[PDB]
Amino acid sequence: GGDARASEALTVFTRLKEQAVAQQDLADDFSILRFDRDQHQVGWSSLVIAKQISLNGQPVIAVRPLILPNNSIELPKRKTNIVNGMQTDVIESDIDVGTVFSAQYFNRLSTYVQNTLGKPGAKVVLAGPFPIPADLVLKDSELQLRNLLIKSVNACDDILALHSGERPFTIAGLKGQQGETLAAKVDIRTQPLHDTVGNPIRADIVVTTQRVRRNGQQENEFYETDVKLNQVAMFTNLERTPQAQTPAPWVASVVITDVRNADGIQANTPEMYWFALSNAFRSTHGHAWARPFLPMTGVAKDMKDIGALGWMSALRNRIDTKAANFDDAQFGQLMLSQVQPNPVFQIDLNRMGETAQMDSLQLDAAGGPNAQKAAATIIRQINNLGGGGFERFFDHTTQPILERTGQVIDLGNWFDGDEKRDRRDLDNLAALNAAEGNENEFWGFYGAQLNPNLHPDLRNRQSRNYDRQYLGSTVTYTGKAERCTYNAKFIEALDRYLAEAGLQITMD
Amino acid sequence: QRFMGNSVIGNNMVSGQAQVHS
Amino acid sequence: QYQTGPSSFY
Amino acid sequence: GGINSQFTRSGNVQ
Amino acid sequence: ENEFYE
Repeated sequence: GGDARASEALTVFTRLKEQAVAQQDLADDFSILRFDRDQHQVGWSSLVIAKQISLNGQPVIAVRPLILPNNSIELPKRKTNIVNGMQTDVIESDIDVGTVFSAQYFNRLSTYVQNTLGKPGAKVVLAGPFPIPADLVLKDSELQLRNLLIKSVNACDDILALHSGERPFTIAGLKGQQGETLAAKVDIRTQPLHDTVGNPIRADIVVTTQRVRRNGQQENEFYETDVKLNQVAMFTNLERTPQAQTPAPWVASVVITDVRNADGIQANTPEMYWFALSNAFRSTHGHAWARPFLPMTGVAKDMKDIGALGWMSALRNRIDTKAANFDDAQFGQLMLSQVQPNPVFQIDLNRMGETAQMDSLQLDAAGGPNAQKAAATIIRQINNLGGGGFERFFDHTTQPILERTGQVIDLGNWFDGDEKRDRRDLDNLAALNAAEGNENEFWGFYGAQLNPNLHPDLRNRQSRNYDRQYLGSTVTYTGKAERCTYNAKFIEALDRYLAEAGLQITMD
Repeated sequence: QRFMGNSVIGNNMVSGQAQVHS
Repeated sequence: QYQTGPSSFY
Repeated sequence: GGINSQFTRSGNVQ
Repeated sequence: ENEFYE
């Protein structure tokens, strides 16, 4: 009766911290502690990185817990009952990392930290949990652990500085007064992006913001000084409106997966999040959201084929791409005749990701007991970013900011033949391609996602069965995420407010 | 009861076009 | 439902 | 560039 | 109390 994935991790982290301090990379001002599950009676053991300062004589402690799930032990499952006619049955669900980190868990962690550090009445502030995925060998993953430790220290410094109170980041200071301009570059990708711990993330459209400083006969050709600010990963999905059979049958919804800053920038502040998120709306400058749909020349993975859209069209068969006659001449005609011109913007909020502190805030703003406070905080932050007077473009009193669609998305990875990929590659188009002519199977798959009648546990069961049926037997789930839809007017108001606030971005 | 589609996705759609200096 | 978690803002 | 010097969070990266 | 622990 013992746990062996905590002591080894603690030893590795202590050695890494010693090495980093030796190389003059960090400062010996933080502590690393172990949260054993055996002597605290908690679901999962965790590692906490605590850094403390003093504010007006009151000690303040910032903590960044790291959950350590283990595959050698099984947590008890959750039972639910549903009724069908005269018979009742029991469904056995599964428990994720997110449900483990509850209020009681954080309370016990804070009490333990306060007792350990010698300060019983010290204030404790969270900095954002980040679980360490299982099936990861700690012996040969030193680089990821080092980067994660550095990022955790940076996050603790960020939250401490935010609590202390510093100058907000504003776009008025981005002028540079040196005759430079900001340019935004769009990009279409096919290989998934990677997290700080190697977790793949699906990313088809990437929007970045750079600084263009070409003044004159500039020297240092082919050399750039970290001219990059933001990066947003987006991918498009198709949704079908319930109309019986001039409006196009399908409507395109764009999902935002990851928002992050440049690698060089070591600071993360709330006003940077909105500035980075404002780049999402710029993807509609030249219908760039439709670029991944066009066929590529030479290869055909047959997973993202757009010809499947003809399965439910007036003609039963599928439209055949990869043909000599087919080109961009009638690809536009197809998109005009079967896709709505305007897209929809959605975000996949995750309470355990790197940007947990904003995903939780947006989830609270979407709906709950803390609905007014979150909206007021968001409005205050947006006012702080770029001067003020946001009331002229938006009115949070009588206008929702974020809306919850009641959809839960699993987070996992499946090992393709070549390399590990992301579980979110399976979408409506992928399912339509998988089920060639069987309309009933596609309708069942679509209902397994957003059926309001079905219990969420049953929908999750059907979604887990479909993934095994289509993708393969190598699927490995890692977490949970929730999908939300932004207000249509909010995005436009934010974009117009930033544009009027002296921000000028040029591109193709 | 059988699913038929999303009757609420069509309410939120961007009407304007991205504003860039170009 | 609408389960919530700790928030540093409030 | 100047952003890092304006905030100066402890812990060098890259 | 002590949920998720046996």
